[PDB]
Amino acid sequence: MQVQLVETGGGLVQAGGSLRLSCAASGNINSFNAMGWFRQAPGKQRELVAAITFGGRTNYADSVKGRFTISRDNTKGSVYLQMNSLKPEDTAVYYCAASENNLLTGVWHYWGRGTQVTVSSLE
Repeated sequence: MQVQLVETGGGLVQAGGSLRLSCAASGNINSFNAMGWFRQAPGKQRELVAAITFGGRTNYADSVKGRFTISRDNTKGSVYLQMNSLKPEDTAVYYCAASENNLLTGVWHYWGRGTQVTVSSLE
């Protein structure tokens, strides 16, 4: 079976709150290395906001630095996105992606179907 990615954890969240997204990759862990989270806000391209090498080294989009943390557990074939200090501007469809290779910028060979995260303002 080809590797498959299913994101969990999406939903509605209040601004200032937090949310963890998770993705298990099915199949053979040896067939992928780098993993990442993309987000597509309405009207926008899918934007890579966090990526992680097989060994755990990370890179973040400037727009999420200091607020989001990407991590992984290879014993569970999983990658996680802990999103703190959420803002309305973080509302988007969040996609997990994976690569056969171990670079933080592509090529993204495998994609989940995405999960919606909606951050509502307090005012």
